[PDB]
Amino acid sequence: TPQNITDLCAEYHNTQIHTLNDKIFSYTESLAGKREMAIITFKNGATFQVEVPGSQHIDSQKKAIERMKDTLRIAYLTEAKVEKLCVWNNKTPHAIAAISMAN
Amino acid sequence: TPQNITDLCAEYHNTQIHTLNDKIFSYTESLAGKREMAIITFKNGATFQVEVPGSQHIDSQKKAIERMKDTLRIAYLTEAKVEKLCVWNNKTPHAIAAISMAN
Amino acid sequence: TPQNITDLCAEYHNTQIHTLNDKIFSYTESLAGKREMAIITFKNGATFQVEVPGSQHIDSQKKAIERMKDTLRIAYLTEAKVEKLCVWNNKTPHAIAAISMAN
Amino acid sequence: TPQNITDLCAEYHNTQIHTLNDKIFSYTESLAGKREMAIITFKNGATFQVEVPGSQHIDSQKKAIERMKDTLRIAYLTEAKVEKLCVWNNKTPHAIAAISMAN
Amino acid sequence: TPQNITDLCAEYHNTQIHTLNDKIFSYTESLAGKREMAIITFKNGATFQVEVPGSQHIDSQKKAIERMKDTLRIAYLTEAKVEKLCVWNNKTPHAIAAISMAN
Ligand SMILES: O=[N+]([O-])c1cccc(O[C@H]2O[C@H](CO)[C@H](O)[C@H](O)[C@H]2O)c1
Ligand SMILES: O=[N+]([O-])c1cccc(O[C@H]2O[C@H](CO)[C@H](O)[C@H](O)[C@H]2O)c1
Ligand SMILES: O=[N+]([O-])c1cccc(O[C@H]2O[C@H](CO)[C@H](O)[C@H](O)[C@H]2O)c1
Ligand SMILES: O=[N+]([O-])c1cccc(O[C@H]2O[C@H](CO)[C@H](O)[C@H](O)[C@H]2O)c1
Ligand SMILES: O=[N+]([O-])c1cccc(O[C@H]2O[C@H](CO)[C@H](O)[C@H](O)[C@H]2O)c1
Repeated sequence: TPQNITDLCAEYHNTQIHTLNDKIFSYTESLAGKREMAIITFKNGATFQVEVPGSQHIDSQKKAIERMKDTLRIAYLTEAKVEKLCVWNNKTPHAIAAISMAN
Repeated sequence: TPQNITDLCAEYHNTQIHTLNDKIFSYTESLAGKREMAIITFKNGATFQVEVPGSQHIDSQKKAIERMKDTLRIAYLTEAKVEKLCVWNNKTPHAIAAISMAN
Repeated sequence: TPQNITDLCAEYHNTQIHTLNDKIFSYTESLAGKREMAIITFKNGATFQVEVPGSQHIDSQKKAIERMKDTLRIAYLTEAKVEKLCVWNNKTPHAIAAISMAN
Repeated sequence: TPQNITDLCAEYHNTQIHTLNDKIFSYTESLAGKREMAIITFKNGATFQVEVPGSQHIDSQKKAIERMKDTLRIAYLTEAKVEKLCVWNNKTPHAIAAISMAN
Repeated sequence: TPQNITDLCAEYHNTQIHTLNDKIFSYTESLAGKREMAIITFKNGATFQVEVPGSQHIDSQKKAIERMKDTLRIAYLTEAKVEKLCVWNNKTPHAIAAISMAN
């Protein structure tokens, strides 16, 4: 069992860590058909999404997806600092796998 | 996969972006039958709605619809400035498809 | 589609708007069997309830009932000003159908 | 239908109102098997629980129990003043049936 | 029925109370498959996790597992002081069984 985001990220193919250590610059969410997703960006231009739930996701993940979005929304609204993000490299924008926050 | 609300909005017919850059002025929610919805207005400005889950909606959208109303509620409470709204303009008041927030 | 709580309220029988323009004075919720409800009051003594889900309700109203209780709790805890309440006046306390909040 | 926690509490057997008029001193939560409950205490030493969801709860009560825990947690965090608690006295600690917050 | 986290913890094998009396230093959440979990740290380097729901858990725990993660997130954001953590000490990182907050 990983003890941190970096180690966890490393257990998957085409994932990479992005160290941001900054609050989220912008938060966007959509209910539009086939575009029920969330996108976040940081003042430096970095952009990430929380993918539309799909077949690429297993059942156990669906609830975690909803949670990530609750997390991103609140982190944004509170300006919580985002330390790191684990993301899949094979999606544009890069899809969020995990997030770490620290003061 | 779009990287911002504008591009996302451009992916649908009958849509448009409303640039607000202002916090929500009022929030109204109804549990009344066939009128389960949320309605927001902007100071001296427009009124927007999150449509009642109708036949027009695909199953994937339901949760996103619930999420959008929660988002509108908290942005209102917290007085978070809304950047832009992507709405369907073949509906009245215009119906919210997506929302971006940035300071 | 109604653009405000007043117009929405008038779309049903046995309803009426109560203008409060004030914060919720007290918030009460119960988990007791057959009394899973919330009751709020205002400084002026006005008392309102969020009815226990029942046969008078249609399925699409179930989630809305839960959302309204979430709304009242946070509104209460943040002392959000409640503008108006559309209620059904054929129940005691008057049963909330909708709520509007404005600064 | 009752109009306050006191009247609501009286509709059931083995219950009693505790008048606290104080913020919560401690909040405890457990995910341990057969002990998925929550415990709160007030500076005067009073201790109350939200029972593990069980056979003694009708279905309609299930969501309400979860709601009650959310309430206590946010009430704790906001130092919200708890006016009264309606509890079942045939349990130790006494089990929360309802809660009223004011002043 | 236990009246505090310590007595509760003592009801199980392989558990222990960690007394922190401190805010959570970092919060990490993952939606990655088979790694849908949360991990927190304290400035003293202490690491804990909320386990991925697994075979070791009974159904009654799934709900408490989600709420626990909800709890860890709001506490971190509010910088609320965590009093104690009841954990199973036969896992690395130590798995959270319960949490208490006071002061
Ligand atoms: O979202 N889509 O994929 C999609 C595809 C095709 C049409 C379409 O518009 C229709 O449905 C939306 C909600 O989806 C709104 O209610 C519109 O006002 C309605 O006319 C939407
Ligand atoms: O919401 N509707 O579509 C609708 C249609 C017809 C009647 C109606 O009122 C009835 O149900 C509501 C709860 O819905 C309240 O319990 C009222 O006190 C009850 O009289 C509501
Ligand atoms: O809620 N009710 O409708 C209801 C009806 C009859 C008895 C009753 O009490 C029983 O169940 C509650 C939870 O409901 C607590 O566990 C009590 O300690 C137990 O005695 C509750
Ligand atoms: O919670 N219980 O009732 C219970 C009963 C018996 C054993 C037990 O511990 C086992 O499961 C938990 C999750 O429950 C943790 O994963 C422990 O590390 C694992 O060994 C837990
Ligand atoms: O999460 N996993 O356990 C897991 C296992 C194997 C592949 C895998 O990646 C695939 O699915 C994820 C969503 O999970 C993303 O959509 C990736 O971009 C896609 O390639 C993910």
